[PDB]
Amino acid sequence: LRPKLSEEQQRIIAILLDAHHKTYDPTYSDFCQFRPPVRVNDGGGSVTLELSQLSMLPHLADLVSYSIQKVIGFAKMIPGFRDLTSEDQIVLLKSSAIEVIMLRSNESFTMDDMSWTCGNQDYKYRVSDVTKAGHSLELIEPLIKFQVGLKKLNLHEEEHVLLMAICIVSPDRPGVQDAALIEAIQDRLSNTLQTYIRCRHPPPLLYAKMIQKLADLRSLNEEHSKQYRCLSFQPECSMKLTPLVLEVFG
Ligand SMILES: C=C1/C(=C\C=C2/CCC[C@]3(C)[C@@H]([C@H](C)CCCC(C)(C)O)CC[C@@H]23)C[C@@H](O)C[C@@H]1O
Repeated sequence: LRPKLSEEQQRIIAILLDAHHKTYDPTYSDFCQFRPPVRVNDGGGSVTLELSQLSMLPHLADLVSYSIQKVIGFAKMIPGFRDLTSEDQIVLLKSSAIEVIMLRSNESFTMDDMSWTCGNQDYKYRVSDVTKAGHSLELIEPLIKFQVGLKKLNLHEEEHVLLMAICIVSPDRPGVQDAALIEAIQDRLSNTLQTYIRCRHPPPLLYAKMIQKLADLRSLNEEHSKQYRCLSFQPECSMKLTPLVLEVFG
């Protein structure tokens, strides 16, 4: 059976599309306001050199900080999110922040050359740029594989926004108080996504493949946390980050 989308489900999708359009600028016009990207010579991928310079960290920290602000705005518009206690809201935002950033970045990712292209060459991010920010291949390679796999699903924008919303409103995040309420909110979003796929997604499993990407994100979250810890050990590193980044990942 392929039941039609209820009026409420249609409304939820409309609200989420609007939220995304207001919080994700496809022209990347604000990027010139971030601290400039600096790319030192490191063809050898020297960990020692990368840590001593962290040349790309200020720019990426600013990009991520900016993105967390946009994610906060997006989350506030998810139907039901405001009904949660502020304590639960913050817990969900802090624990999903890096995951939603990885998801939303798929919009700028291109399989032409496996990079995140955000306008001019100055804002094109490749694997080598991430290593210049202090991260290792243990995170980057799996990150790229994730991007390609998500790209191949060819999600409708409707599916893309629902997935980011479901990622944020997850009842199994450590620290949540009212798991039952959170689960109710997520179920409403999940049922909307499942109904949309059966009804609006033409042939040629997609729902299952999407749920699996959420599990993949948990692993990337874990690895990023481990690497952020190592990064924080570097003297003078805090100055290369931002107060928001320090709080969310610290
Ligand atoms: C941000 C956005 C973009 C790209 C995401 C990328 C490319 C560069 C490296 C990033 C920022 C990854 C880094 C592993 C995260 C490092 C962060 C830190 C230095 C604090 O540990 C995660 C997602 C990656 C651009 C645009 O799509 C908006 C989006 O919102």
